[PDB]
Amino acid sequence: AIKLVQSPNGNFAASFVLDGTKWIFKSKYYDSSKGYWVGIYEVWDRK
Repeated sequence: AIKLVQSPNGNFAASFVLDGTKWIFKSKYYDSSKGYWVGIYEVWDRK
């Protein structure tokens, strides 16, 4: 299941494996109205 994430570093995690499940990119953008990256992700966890 996806997560929704926001942070200034925009850390591109690409993909991972956790709890016998695979995890991967979906979308990100820079939200200039707030000055951080925002995304729809199935791996990034704000780190």
